[PDB]
Amino acid sequence: EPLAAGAVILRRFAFNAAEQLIRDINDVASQSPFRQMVTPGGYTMSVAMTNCGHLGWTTHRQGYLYSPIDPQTNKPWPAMPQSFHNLCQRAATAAGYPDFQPDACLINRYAPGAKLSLHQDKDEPDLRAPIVSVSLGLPAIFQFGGLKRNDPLKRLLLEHGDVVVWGGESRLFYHGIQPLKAGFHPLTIDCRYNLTFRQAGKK
Ligand SMILES: O=C(O)CCC(=O)C(=O)O
Ligand SMILES: [Mn+2]
Repeated sequence: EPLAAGAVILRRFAFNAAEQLIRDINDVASQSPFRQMVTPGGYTMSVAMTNCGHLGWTTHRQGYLYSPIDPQTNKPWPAMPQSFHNLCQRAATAAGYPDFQPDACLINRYAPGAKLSLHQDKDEPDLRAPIVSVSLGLPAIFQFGGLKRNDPLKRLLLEHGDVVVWGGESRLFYHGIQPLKAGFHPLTIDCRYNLTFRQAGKK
């Protein structure tokens, strides 16, 4: 589906790769654990996060940043799993962005009730690169708007395996996730995971 200029939803695109992706999420988290962070605004996130790849995103009360080192372990974030690399390249190509080279993958874990408030991904220096966003596990309602905070929002259920890509005209569009409804999924048990691939450094 034609989500917006430069944006698409590839439904169930990652469904066959999901089992492998979740195993790799568990491997990454065994090294750099999921943690709920606090924003510079003083807001404690309900979504727990970790990262893999060259750069990882983290935040605390004094600011946020993309760094090659996990501040909790003082060790590099785990390397990008091959399954992650392969799926991201396939999805980016299917979405019309074949030259996307991510150097960062943020892994979000949503327990029941967790949400991610409406925001823009504007922390990356090079906005020419798209965002590739993978849904795994329990279903969630994704909000996708426009360039301005008050632009009308589309509300779309994202299910296990769905992939959403945005860029170009829609690169800075506002988006978010509504509180996750509780339930059971065989592969993730009681949660929704998301993989957010980005080019966060200079290229
Ligand atoms: O979980 C999602 O589908 C969205 C994640 C997201 O927007 C982000 O991490 O910036
Ligand atoms: Mn985002």
